[PDB]
Amino acid sequence: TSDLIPAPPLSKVPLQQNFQDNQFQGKWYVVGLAGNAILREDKDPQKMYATIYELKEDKSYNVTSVLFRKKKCDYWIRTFVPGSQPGEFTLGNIKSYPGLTSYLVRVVSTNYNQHAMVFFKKVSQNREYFKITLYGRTKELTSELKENFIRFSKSLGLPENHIVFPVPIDQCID
Ligand SMILES: COC(=O)[C@H](COC=O)NC(=O)c1cccc(O)c1O
Ligand SMILES: [Pu+4]
Repeated sequence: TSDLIPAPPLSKVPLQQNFQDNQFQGKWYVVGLAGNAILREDKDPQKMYATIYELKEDKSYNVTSVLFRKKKCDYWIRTFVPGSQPGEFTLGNIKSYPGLTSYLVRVVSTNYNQHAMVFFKKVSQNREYFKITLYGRTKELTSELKENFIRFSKSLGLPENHIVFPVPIDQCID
């Protein structure tokens, strides 16, 4: 049993015009995170983590997320393969994730050198999940950018308790 806010139609999710794959590379901090399986937890608030994008020769990204958990740095590695238009991706080797039948990434907006918003949708054990990340090249972003992220998240049907701003840390992600 679970109950989820439905994924929005893709028509409600903009795509960054003229996406530049080379400029999107490098480290991004997760300054904001929202989704139908994301919940604000005041007892142990979510810690900031980072995601590093590297273009391979074949123009897919190697994507590495690094998180501080149980006193250690944990690394999650995957491959984003260019999809139907620039700024969209599917997940490489999807078969090695049990139960995962669908995975889509769309870069919603970015100026490359400070901030981005990225939309993700997956189907896992037949359940449809989605999330939006607010990425920063630094660990803080302006109020304006955070409010825009909240506005965008709500437009996709998410209430405030499904929107979190992970707390900056120094372990692992420096
Ligand atoms: C069982 O709960 C989950 O499935 C987790 C929740 O935490 C996400 O960081 N993932 C997602 O909700 C999710 C959604 C879209 C794309 C992804 O890669 C995700 O991990
Ligand atoms: Pu995931």
